[PDB]
Amino acid sequence: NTGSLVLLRHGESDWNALNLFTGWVDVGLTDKGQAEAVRSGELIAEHDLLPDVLYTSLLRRAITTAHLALDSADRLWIPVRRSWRLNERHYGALQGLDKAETKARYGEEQFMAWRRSYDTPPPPIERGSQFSQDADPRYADIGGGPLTECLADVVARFLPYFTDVIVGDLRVGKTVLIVAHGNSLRALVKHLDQMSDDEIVGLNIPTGIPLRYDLDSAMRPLVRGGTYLDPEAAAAG
Amino acid sequence: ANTGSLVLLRHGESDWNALNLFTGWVDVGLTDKGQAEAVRSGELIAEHDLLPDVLYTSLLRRAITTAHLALDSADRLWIPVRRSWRLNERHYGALQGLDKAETKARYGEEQFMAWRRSYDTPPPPIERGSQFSQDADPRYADIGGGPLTECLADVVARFLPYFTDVIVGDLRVGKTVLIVAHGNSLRALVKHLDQMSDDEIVGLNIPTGIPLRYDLDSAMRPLVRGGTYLDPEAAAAGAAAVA
Amino acid sequence: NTGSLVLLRHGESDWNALNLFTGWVDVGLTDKGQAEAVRSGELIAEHDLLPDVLYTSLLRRAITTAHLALDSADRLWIPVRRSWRLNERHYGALQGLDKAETKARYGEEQFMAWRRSYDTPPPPIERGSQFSQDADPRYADIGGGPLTECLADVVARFLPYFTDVIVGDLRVGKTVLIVAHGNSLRALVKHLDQMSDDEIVGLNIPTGIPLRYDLDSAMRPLVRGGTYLDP
Amino acid sequence: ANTGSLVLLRHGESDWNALNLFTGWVDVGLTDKGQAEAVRSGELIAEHDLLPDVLYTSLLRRAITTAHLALDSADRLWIPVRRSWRLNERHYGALQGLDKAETKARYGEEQFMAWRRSYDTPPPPIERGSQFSQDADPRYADIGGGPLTECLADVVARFLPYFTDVIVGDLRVGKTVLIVAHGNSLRALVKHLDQMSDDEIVGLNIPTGIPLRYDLDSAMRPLVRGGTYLDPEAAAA
Repeated sequence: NTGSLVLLRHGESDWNALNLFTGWVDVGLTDKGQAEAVRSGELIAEHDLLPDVLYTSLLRRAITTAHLALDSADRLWIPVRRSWRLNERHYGALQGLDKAETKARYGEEQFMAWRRSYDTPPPPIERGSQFSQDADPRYADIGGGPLTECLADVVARFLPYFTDVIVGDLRVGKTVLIVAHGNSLRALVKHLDQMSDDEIVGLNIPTGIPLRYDLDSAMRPLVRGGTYLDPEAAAAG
Repeated sequence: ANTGSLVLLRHGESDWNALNLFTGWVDVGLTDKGQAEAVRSGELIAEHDLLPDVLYTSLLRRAITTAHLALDSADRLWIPVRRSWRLNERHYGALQGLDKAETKARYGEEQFMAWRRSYDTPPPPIERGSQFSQDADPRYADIGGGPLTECLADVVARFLPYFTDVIVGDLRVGKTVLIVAHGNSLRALVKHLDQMSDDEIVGLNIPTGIPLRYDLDSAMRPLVRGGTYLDPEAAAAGAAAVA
Repeated sequence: NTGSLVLLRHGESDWNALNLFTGWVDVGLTDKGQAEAVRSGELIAEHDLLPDVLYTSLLRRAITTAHLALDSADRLWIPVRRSWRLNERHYGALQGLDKAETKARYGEEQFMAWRRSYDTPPPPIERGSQFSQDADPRYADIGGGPLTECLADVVARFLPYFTDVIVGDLRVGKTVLIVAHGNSLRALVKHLDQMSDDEIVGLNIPTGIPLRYDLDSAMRPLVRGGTYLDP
Repeated sequence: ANTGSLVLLRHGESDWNALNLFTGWVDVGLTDKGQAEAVRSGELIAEHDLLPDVLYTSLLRRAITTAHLALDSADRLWIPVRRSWRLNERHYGALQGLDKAETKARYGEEQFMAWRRSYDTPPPPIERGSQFSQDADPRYADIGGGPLTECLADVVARFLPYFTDVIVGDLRVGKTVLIVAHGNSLRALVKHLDQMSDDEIVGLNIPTGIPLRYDLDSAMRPLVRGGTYLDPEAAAA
């Protein structure tokens, strides 16, 4: 068997609650976000999808979600690997700004572009500014990381991790759990279902509902778009 | 590189500590108070700028969650982690799941203290397949389901290969290593670091919640015999508090 | 402090002897190529630079070079990791061709652009052809791999391996040996010395002579262009 | 077809084998005869459709070079490799660097035989810092220089941890594993797999340069006790 691949997007963070652009800013989960993660773990267990290995980003809202999920699934003991390549998109100079206030100041057109352009990133964040990560030691091996990203950049930096590290696990039949972010999971779905640049821009992935991919020998999905474990909950839009 | 700092951390109160039951490999959770201890452990590591570069744990949720909580308060959640059965608590054999007092009453003082601490005599073997046995748990599949009981000598034998072949090389290249584990496995490590006698380690008590820093030389010999607790006062009192 | 980085480009292959474009074709070293690897090892040992870890490509001419070098340096026992990201540039449909046939097939203008461009790859090789690698199981996790590459493509797929794996070793003080290929090492030098797209394409890297890069905390060369270990 | 195949290979003639010297951890190389054995072993592997997915060796060049030549012939040079002292030949203590005559001279005939086939009695410890001692070799730093002598019981004891915690996991996910090592370390492994007595394993011969195949069940139990050589006709010679 090619192993099952389970994707999970973390739930509500503190900055989600404040309605701020977060990006690589390392904020925590709200109480609700923590409760969602626990249920995530129940769903996984309820559908007989116990992971053999866990992949996360370097961001605590994904790492804690993963912890809580595995705790509820009774699989805390399994191996885990973490990579910046699973991080959320870097939001550049938007990091720390209010979304509502931003939409107003620049309008819906610039807003939507910033949020949803595939090829065009926001302005670069200022090095060593309050909400920049360029001085964080976790990014020293990449020279502090990018100053901004668009989804096309996420795709480019995510995919090497997937092919070089995770695919190997699936190939030998392991069930893989990936806990990460809207943009990095959108990047992976774009690759798995071989989606176009404009098709991927309309893709929404809901929080806290595990998404199961059943792959073939070629790492090709058996079911395009995968299968959510709670379709009606997924279905909130 | 100059040799990395080694940090040892014993988890706090579990649900079975609270019910006074022998635990061993039974995979019980933490009490609210054991969780609070772990958060505090993290603060101490940070206030003493001992930020870890890598984490090692057992396969037991009370250590794993202790680790998560400490790294979160130390803001080092993102570091790599490795887990191994070789860091597990001593297996308590047929004592797993039984009340310590009730067991003391029935078997006697001397037998009770021999089981808990006798360096070379383990408790009686657990029944394969029984309610508090781990022998059929997949996580121990590659070791044939594991031992049915253990003495400290047993823990020392199965713990050290992991220390020398995995953790030491981290220390050698200068990484700050955090090990979050259990009473007997950490006592097994301390026995080895400080080259303690069988007789001496039986008396050693390691307090919960308080990180212990070892400063090692190039040959992995401690520069401070017995290491240094980040809260030496608490340490002395936790060393008492035990059980 | 930061570890030393030692770079080694393998010596003569069987196809170099016939002047054939090789790319990912997995051809072996000539006997001269082998002897050059042995000497490479002697030079490393002669300069007291004993590696703590080895990185190679998936191609036998580098793998064997590394084996012979480490043998002669008496550091055979060290950990080794291999990656397609360290492979030679894929030469697309030129793989297996000599110049003549290539200028014949593709004209002199493209022969030139394909030789000196940074951003123009050769034509894609045909899938399942005799000198294609798309069916090799070693490339299964990347869907068989690319069917052609320009230097820019090599830079793009090389650097993730360098930052995410090799720089970590360097940061904790290890001496790192990389045994690879003209263009993969060219890509690395581009990064280390921050060279321009225009300047990198004709950068020369001699075979069989180790190249030592002393770096600072910031992974920046103390010496621009490194130091060749040689008489 | 889920539990992977195990392929064991004992290197051929070393330069000290030619001088009839006790070698142990002394890191001598392969004779011309020895290399040819290696190359032929690789052809045998390929001829039997046994492509390795991963390679395990000792830290001793006679093994590592054997592995390289074998994989070269099988055209699997590119596969991942892991090396460990736990696959090393038995340490021969004070006998390292001695011939039979000089051994019988300073130690006597009575224990020469003892140290020959006693499961449990190691030769004398070698002098630390002496000419054929490895105690100061940096590759054994993490284990304090290593033991100063071994008996086969010792070898069994330090081998098995590596088998259960590293190699079995590969087998479990279906990989074909190639182990290239030495007489006493492969003996340790076969004693385990076929549950050989202490006294049984003393007279077990493993021929040099003939790959030994073990097919295993989920319990890591051989399907065929003793396994299957790839050149049966040559089993002893």
